[PDB]
Amino acid sequence: HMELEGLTALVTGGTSGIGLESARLMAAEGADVVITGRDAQRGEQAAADIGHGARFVQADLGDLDSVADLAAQAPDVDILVNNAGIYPQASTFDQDVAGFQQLFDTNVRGTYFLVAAAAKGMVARGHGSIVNITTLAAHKGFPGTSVYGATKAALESLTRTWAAEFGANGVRVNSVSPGPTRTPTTLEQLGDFIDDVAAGLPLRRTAAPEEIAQAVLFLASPRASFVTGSTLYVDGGGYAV
Amino acid sequence: HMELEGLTALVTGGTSGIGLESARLMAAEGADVVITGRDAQRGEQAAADIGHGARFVQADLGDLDSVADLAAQAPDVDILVNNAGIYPQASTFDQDVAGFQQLFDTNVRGTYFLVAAAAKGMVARGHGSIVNITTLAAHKGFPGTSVYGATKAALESLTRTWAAEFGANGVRVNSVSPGPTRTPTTLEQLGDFIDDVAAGLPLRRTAAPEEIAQAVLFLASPRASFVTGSTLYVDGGGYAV
Amino acid sequence: MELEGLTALVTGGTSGIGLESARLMAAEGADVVITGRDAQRGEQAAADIGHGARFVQADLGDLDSVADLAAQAPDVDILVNNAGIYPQASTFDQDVAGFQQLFDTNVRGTYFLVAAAAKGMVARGHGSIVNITTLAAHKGFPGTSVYGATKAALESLTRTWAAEFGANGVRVNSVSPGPTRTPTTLEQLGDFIDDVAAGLPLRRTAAPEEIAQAVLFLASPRASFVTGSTLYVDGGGYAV
Amino acid sequence: MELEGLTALVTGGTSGIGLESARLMAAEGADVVITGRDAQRGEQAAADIGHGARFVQADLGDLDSVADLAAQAPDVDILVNNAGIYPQASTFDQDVAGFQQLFDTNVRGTYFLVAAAAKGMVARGHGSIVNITTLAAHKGFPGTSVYGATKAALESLTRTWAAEFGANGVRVNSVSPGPTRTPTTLEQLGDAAGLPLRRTAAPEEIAQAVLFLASPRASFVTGSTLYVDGGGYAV
Ligand SMILES: NC(=O)c1ccc[n+]([C@@H]2O[C@H](COP(=O)([O-])OP(=O)(O)OC[C@H]3O[C@@H](n4cnc5c(N)ncnc54)[C@H](OP(=O)(O)O)[C@@H]3O)[C@@H](O)[C@H]2O)c1
Ligand SMILES: NC(=O)c1ccc[n+]([C@@H]2O[C@H](COP(=O)([O-])OP(=O)(O)OC[C@H]3O[C@@H](n4cnc5c(N)ncnc54)[C@H](OP(=O)(O)O)[C@@H]3O)[C@@H](O)[C@H]2O)c1
Ligand SMILES: NC(=O)c1ccc[n+]([C@@H]2O[C@H](COP(=O)([O-])OP(=O)(O)OC[C@H]3O[C@@H](n4cnc5c(N)ncnc54)[C@H](OP(=O)(O)O)[C@@H]3O)[C@@H](O)[C@H]2O)c1
Ligand SMILES: NC(=O)c1ccc[n+]([C@@H]2O[C@H](COP(=O)([O-])OP(=O)(O)OC[C@H]3O[C@@H](n4cnc5c(N)ncnc54)[C@H](OP(=O)(O)O)[C@@H]3O)[C@@H](O)[C@H]2O)c1
Repeated sequence: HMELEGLTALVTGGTSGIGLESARLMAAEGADVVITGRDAQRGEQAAADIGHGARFVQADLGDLDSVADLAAQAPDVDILVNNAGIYPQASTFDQDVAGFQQLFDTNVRGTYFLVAAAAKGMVARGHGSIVNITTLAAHKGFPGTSVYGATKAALESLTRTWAAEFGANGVRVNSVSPGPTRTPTTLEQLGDFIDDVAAGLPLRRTAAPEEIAQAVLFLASPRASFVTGSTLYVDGGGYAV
Repeated sequence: HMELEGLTALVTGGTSGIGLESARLMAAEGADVVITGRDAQRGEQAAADIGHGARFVQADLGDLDSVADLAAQAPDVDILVNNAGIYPQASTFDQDVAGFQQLFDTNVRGTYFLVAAAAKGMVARGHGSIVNITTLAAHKGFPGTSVYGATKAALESLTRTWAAEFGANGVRVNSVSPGPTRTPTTLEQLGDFIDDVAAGLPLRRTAAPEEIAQAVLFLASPRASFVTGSTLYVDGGGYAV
Repeated sequence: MELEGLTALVTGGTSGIGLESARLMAAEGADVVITGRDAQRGEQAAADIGHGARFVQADLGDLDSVADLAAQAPDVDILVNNAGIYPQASTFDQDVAGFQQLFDTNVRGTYFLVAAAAKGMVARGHGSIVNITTLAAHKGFPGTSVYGATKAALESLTRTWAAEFGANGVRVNSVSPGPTRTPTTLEQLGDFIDDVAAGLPLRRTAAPEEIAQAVLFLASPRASFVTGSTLYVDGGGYAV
Repeated sequence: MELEGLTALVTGGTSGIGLESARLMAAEGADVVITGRDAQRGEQAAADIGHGARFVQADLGDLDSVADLAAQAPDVDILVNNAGIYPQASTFDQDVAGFQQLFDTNVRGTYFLVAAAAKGMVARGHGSIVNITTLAAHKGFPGTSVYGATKAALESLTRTWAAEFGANGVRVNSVSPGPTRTPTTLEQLGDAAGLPLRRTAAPEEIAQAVLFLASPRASFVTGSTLYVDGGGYAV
């Protein structure tokens, strides 16, 4: 239980759901974990549940000054899990401009400029692993998810460009594309949606967040030392059908 | 013999390059063609050279008020070609915030809300065809194209979602993903870049803009009556290698 | 007449998607050769098409027949690899003999016909090769395991051939169709294509003429910069 | 401890990627059965692996040998379809006999081994199948036409099998490796530079991907391709 000993791991949106479980797995493997989120009360609680010296830093990925402060507060990261993200739904005809801009500001812009800062240090040191959390709706057309799927699709392309830009200096970049997963947000907002998506999956069920974190752990760890530029689908068969 | 006789088409960025050749092919096929651009002088010259009653409407895809006024001036369209776009290059470490936001405003946001307006009439009438121009860098990792490829990969996802949302009402949606093409902008800005990309293509050459336009015409026309939600790669084999 | 002066060979050109592809190309001025196993159906198909289209009898599952076909039509500019069978069975039900027949017909016959015909294209410096695949080679449909695999092998062959022949100007592409109303899909698989169509954004099956239009495009000079790619003609099947 | 109580069958487990995959699983508590044609290397590989691992001789090109193999291990929880060959020749140079052997070995033998082993997995309601493919099945590399076609067929089978068996809890996935320093590859290549990582892989690096997909860690991963190729597919 020491495969990540000596590595610092930053997990955006790591105070709930898939981010919480990914930070838990990496702390248990000996990494020094930093998690971020907006709600300070819930972030400090999440860092205690995780234990192993995990610490919380408040940051809003939608504000670029906050992103730059986060990068300043963790200038030595070996594992970056870009997990923070929102996914409100609306048909194209119902979608508003302000919601469009917040989705791109949060899901794309904040992750882009955090990577620009953190990867520079990884490239200097000659080692690092970056994992971007995407979505099945970025690979198939589900009505109501045009904007959300478009943000994660841009992340899929960034995974490829970044892997080619940083690979010469030993830095790996990959995506984890999850299917419908039971998290507090999906339970509150999209309770029937995830169940409807699940009826069309081969495994015919939704995922526990731990099952998604297991794929994040693999790609972050040195077990995936030859894995870069790729997408790891964790969707119970959704992309296959 | 004019297969598009009776239809109205709107080509964004149709005053030079791939867009101008797509408009010329459609106007020759008997469609009533509207072309848009930012510079009014070169717009009127383009409309004049195209002939066949083609008209110009000035619009800036980056300004949403301008996009709204464009939708008003061309309300009922049967063919929409989303071709307008920009592609400046920079490494992820050199990329600036202003340039990031302009690339997404022009390539993604403007097309999104033009479609939201144009597709409403296509759905009500029960027929229509939308063609989105993407890029090879959205499917393979090219250093220096992180943002640009990310904007076009968002558009690839929108093609899938939109085809699922508008399909029941007869509206088709597809992408054309071009390889390196000789245009006014690539010959003045990316002269050595396109030949470098051409060297690793199975066809070992760059394309004329008309060669890209033939794919756009096919997808816009009743010949492609069963084609929707897909990408047509016109790239000399780049995606295959 | 876009295809004037060009010779086109269509395997399985006596019925269904192949028949309509040959009809389109003949109407474009091409000298079309259609092939099939049944001599009566072939002669009737050539008359139905017109335009000097001629029939040549061959069995793609027999390599001697394949070699005999390439000898009767040595100089082809357009080759449409359309002949194929698609019987359905779950993996637990699938028999050995049907497995071998599916690969013999759908893969081996096309491979060595391409090896023969593409030699002349490469030496002449031009040509277009269109391989007919299937949606089941891209998504998992129960009961189509062997069929999808043969067409997936064909998809990969498109990429390898595009790279090997592209230096000499020869293009290679795949057409991946959705459920199409041919006499075979109506006799057998009658309700399967309906179930598939209900899950497509267009919510319908295709007429064979609609698949043929994609074959015509990739085969013609209009697609001069298109090689190594898959053109999906499936009502949105791949996107959902 | 993670694979304790499970039985894993690795075809081509006496060398290269297969040997390292079977090694990782045995060291995780699985009862490992490896298979190959050569009996002397097979018994050595079984002793090399240790942990009670055993060797069963079989030729994937002979369906009677494949049937005998399945009957000697009817209770497999993990199946790694790793045996394969990859000779090269341009399309114009490819011979009929070599074409048929490539499909007989890489596709037919795997297909009917799966048809037997998946029955027990479906009955029990759990199991994991891992098919080893190749980058050449997704990109066009001159000289790999037949080899890549056989692996592309496996890629499609992964999806169909995921749909057919997933209705009863059985997962099926592909592992697509890049260039790897196995004994066959070192002899065939003699004297990679286009990959983002700019190096070839050690066999153990491919085996780690096999292990993850085979283990309960990947409990929600099915029908997918895991690319372990130094960035080849992305470029
Ligand atoms: N079904 C699924 O759950 C599913 C499926 C596919 C993909 N995904 C992807 O998986 C990722 C995580 O999913 P999830 O269900 O675990 O989400 P979640 O439970 O709602 O948690 C999201 C995390 O992101 C943080 N966050 C949200 N907006 C932020 C902002 N503007 N700045 C900084 N942090 C912000 C939240 O912290 P605060 O509450 O303090 O703001 C929270 O810690 C997302 O990117 C999602 O797109 C999820
Ligand atoms: N090698 C290639 O050329 C290549 C390869 C792959 C993909 N593509 C894609 O193909 C499309 C066209 O490429 P191209 O080379 O033909 O471009 P181009 O020659 O430079 O022409 C661009 C057109 O878009 C218009 N435009 C630019 N910015 C605009 C804005 N903010 N608002 C409204 N109109 C705007 C321009 O009008 P004004 O001149 O008046 O500003 C012009 O008519 C682009 O979307 C590009 O991403 C090109
Ligand atoms: N729904 C669909 O129809 C659909 C969907 C996706 C893909 N496809 C693919 O599209 C292609 C054509 O489909 P289709 O429905 O139009 O087929 P079809 O109507 O049943 O006709 C098949 C053609 O192939 C010939 N053929 C069959 N076996 C042959 C052999 N061993 N050697 C030589 N010729 C042979 C037949 O002629 P003879 O009978 O006289 O031998 C016939 O001309 C097939 O490759 C199929 O896999 C079809
Ligand atoms: N660079 C790479 O090495 C590379 C790259 C991409 C994909 N792959 C894939 O990875 C897999 C393993 O690669 P590898 O380099 O480790 O191969 P390898 O070292 O040559 O070992 C192949 C194994 O398959 C067995 N085998 C061969 N033919 C057989 C047959 N007819 N029946 C039964 N067993 C048979 C061999 O046993 P015997 O010696 O006793 O016959 C041996 O154990 C292959 O499927 C290959 O396609 C490899």
